Amino acid sequence: RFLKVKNWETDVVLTDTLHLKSTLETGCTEHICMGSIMLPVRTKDQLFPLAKEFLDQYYSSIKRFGSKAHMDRLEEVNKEIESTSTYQLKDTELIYGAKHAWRNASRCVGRIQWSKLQVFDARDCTTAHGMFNYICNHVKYATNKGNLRSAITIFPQRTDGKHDFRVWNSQLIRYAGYKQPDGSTLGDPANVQFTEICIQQGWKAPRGRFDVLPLLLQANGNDPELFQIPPELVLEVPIRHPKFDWFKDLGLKWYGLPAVSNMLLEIGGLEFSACPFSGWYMGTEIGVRDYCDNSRYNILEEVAKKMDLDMRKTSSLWKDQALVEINIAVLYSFQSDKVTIVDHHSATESFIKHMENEYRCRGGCPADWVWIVPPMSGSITPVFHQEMLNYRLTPSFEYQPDPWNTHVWK
Amino acid sequence: RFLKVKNWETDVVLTDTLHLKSTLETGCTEHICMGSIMLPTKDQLFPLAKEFLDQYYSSIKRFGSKAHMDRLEEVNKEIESTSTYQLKDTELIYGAKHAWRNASRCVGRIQWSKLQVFDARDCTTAHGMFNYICNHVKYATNKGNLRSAITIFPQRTDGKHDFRVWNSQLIRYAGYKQPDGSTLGDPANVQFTEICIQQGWKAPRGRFDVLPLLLQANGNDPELFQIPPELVLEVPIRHPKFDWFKDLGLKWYGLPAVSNMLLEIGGLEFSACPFSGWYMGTEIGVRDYCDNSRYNILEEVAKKMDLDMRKTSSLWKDQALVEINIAVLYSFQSDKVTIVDHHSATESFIKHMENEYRCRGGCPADWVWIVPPMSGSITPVFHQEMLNYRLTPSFEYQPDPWNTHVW
Ligand code: HEM
Ligand code: HEM
Ligand SMILES: C[C@H](O)[C@H](O)[C@H]1CNc2nc(N)[nH]c(=O)c2N1
Ligand SMILES: C[C@H](O)[C@H](O)[C@H]1CNc2nc(N)[nH]c(=O)c2N1
Ligand SMILES: O=[N+]([O-])c1cccc2c(Br)n[nH]c12
Ligand SMILES: O=[N+]([O-])c1cccc2c(Br)n[nH]c12
Ligand SMILES: [Zn+2]
Repeated sequence: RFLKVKNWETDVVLTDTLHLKSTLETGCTEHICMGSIMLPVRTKDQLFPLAKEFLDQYYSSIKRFGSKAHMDRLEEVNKEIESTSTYQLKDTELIYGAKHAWRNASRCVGRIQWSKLQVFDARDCTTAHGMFNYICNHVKYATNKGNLRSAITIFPQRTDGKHDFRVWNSQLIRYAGYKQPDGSTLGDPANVQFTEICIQQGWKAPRGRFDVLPLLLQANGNDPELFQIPPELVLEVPIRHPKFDWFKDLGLKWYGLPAVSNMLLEIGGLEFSACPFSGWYMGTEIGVRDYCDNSRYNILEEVAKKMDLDMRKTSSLWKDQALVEINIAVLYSFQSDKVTIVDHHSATESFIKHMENEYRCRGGCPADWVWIVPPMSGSITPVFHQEMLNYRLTPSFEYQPDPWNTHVWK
Repeated sequence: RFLKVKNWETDVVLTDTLHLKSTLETGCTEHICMGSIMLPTKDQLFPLAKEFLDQYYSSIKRFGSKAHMDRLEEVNKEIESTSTYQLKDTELIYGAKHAWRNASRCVGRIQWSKLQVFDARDCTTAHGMFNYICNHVKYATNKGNLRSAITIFPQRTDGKHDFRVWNSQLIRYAGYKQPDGSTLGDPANVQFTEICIQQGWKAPRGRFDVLPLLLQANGNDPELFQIPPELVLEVPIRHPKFDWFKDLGLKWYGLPAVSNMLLEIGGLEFSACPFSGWYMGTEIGVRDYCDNSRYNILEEVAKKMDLDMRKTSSLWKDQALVEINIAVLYSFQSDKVTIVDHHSATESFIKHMENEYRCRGGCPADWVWIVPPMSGSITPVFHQEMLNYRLTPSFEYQPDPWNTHVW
């Protein structure tokens, strides 16, 4: 089989063979497409085959397929699984898997960087405090004074699912949200539920607008614990506008390190419930989503009022106009403070390049158009005119239930 | 089974039961999503007809009745005899209105029922088609107060007597390749602009030249016609704050009329069914004017605004885009021609969805196409989860006539 993909702006066509290896479901039938849907304890019998294909790929990548190191490893694993039920990965395998989980992330436009990832082996960690130390080093190394570096910390893999390691925060660094009795919201509405759990666990919230949330870390299945990330480790950028001198008076600022922490990393059947991972922001995620989604800091009205725009009738595009300035500002502020960041034009052009290379490299590049195209100026970026095939490959990063909806408290 | 759809901006969850009645395939599989891919007999005809007639009667509260059953037999026998059949007027109107209703890629379906249907089934010639099309263009333009419309020429018979409108739209600008290697006018039509030339049309080699209609009837060779200029409502694009805009010398037409699609109703295929409504601002502002392969005016527009085009991070393309789309919506309103912006259009669609889910059990929607090509996440339709599936009656793509005609 072969599947064709065309770019309606360069007439450039590509052939995908990689999709043949995709096993998992996508949520789509031959009769229904759920492409725009958000979210459409493994037995011994299930584990080995998964371990096998993984180790087969690993070895193939290092050009040692069928070798002696290859077979002995398969025999070693098969045996270990039979007696211990599970199995531990070698460092080189963990490193290989992590990079590939990233490489297979169909919703990630910054994948050109997949190969350059710093993997921290946190499998010897045993307590929440231990996790705090590990996280702190991840944040420090990754931030690098503004010159960001990719990185991921991998904590202990799941055993019986009763002893999971989990990072309760969705991102290692994030602002608190507090619902006021008057119905309004202070801070980031997206984090209100979590902000609550934190206060209910002992966090003394400053009750401000940009309060860096505390980490709630869960080790070996025990109750989660609170910790405050060293302020001197949390790099932040105050947002001002290049020409709008009233912008600085909006009181806005954002953190520099985006590090998702609620996903699950699957490598060769093994599940890693806690695997925080960071890279570096694309302007629009802060500029259009965090600042402008109606359900976030929703700053359009106030940025428009001060821009003195005709907010009488939407056909004036006061919202579109304000959005560009706001994004102008997020990018300008980061550049001025020498903190890594990429704009949607650069990131998307690079992605097309990475994408093409990946077709002539491994016969495909699973991509989710809905998530790849930016939340603004979509059609003036190259990814918009790009056809994409979306399929699941392992290793992978998956969503998982929020830890508070399942955890059995002691 | 039973699928639910959530809006992540309002948390509203709707339940879809309509997809169960899905016929054609989507191109996807459990193994691969093709969401972003632009395009993935007597025994055959009667079942298709029955399904349609069934829906029709169910819609008029006469499901099963004698009328229902009678007509069902009438058609059955007709197909048995004439190897095909003809739709009563009421079924045609319903069929067309419902093909629109089922257009998963159209954001303006909230207007689905308010569609004027012109029955051009008795047409026999290209001149006849011009007369029909002309009346269609004048009725829908209505001096700027646009009205939705569709004209349906004779349905297919043996496939060698196909009625077709070679233009992709009843009204579009010509595109010409210049000595240089560049392109004058609209690149999207360069080819067709050539076929019109190879056929006789005297191309004025201008930036915005209104192409001629190339009409085909009963499988014959296509003929050329010039839509009465008095019937082609155009708008010069000026900016509400940049008096230098006019100097860009831009103008677009007011009537969006897709004409290269094929309408299927109850098994029957109407290969010539031009339909029109009114423009959503972004279609012209961002796609027609800014798309790299179209007019690609961004570089010049930026200049004139005197902004740093040295680094992409200045968002000068973004900057220009907004102003260019301001100018489009601005001009249309000032000349009192109907037009809708991406903000109102999408808000309207959401409501339409809320109605369709309770009044029909769902609404087939293609996210990739519904989300406007600018300010996507600030329009409500961005956070709206969608379910795409194909339903008939429907509008489908079909091969360009020049790539399949026997002259
Ligand atoms: C180098 C900087 C990087 C950039 C600029 C980049 C950019 C992005 C963006 C814009 C998204 C969509 C964000 C959203 O709307 O929520 C995304 C998604 C994602 N990225 Fe990256 N990324 C980078 C690094 C990483 C790293 C290091 C990994 C993993 C090791 C990764 C894995 C993913 C995953 C799994 C998602 C989807 C998350 C979800 O399903 O919600 N990205 N990335
Ligand atoms: C009344 C105003 C209407 C508005 C504002 C509207 C708007 C839209 C938009 C924005 C698209 C995507 C355009 C593109 O990117 O090419 C579209 C596509 C479409 N619309 Fe509408 N529409 C309207 C009326 C109609 C009518 C009257 C019909 C049919 C009776 C219709 C049938 C369709 C179809 C089939 C498509 C998809 C065609 C394709 O795949 O290229 N629309 N519409
Ligand atoms: C409903 C729809 O799936 C949802 O709004 C998606 C669309 N595309 C997205 N794309 C990115 N990058 N991030 C998001 O959160 C979303 N949300
Ligand atoms: C490749 C991709 O399918 C293609 O660029 C689509 C995306 N969404 C679109 N949406 C609309 N409304 N119109 C288009 O022409 C497209 N092009
Ligand atoms: O840049 N982003 O917009 C963005 C969003 C979500 C996750 C990440 C990571 Br990990 N790096 N950058 C990201
Ligand atoms: O508004 N649009 O962008 C648009 C595009 C393509 C076709 C139509 C029709 Br018919 N009405 N509006 C349309
Ligand atoms: Zn799909």
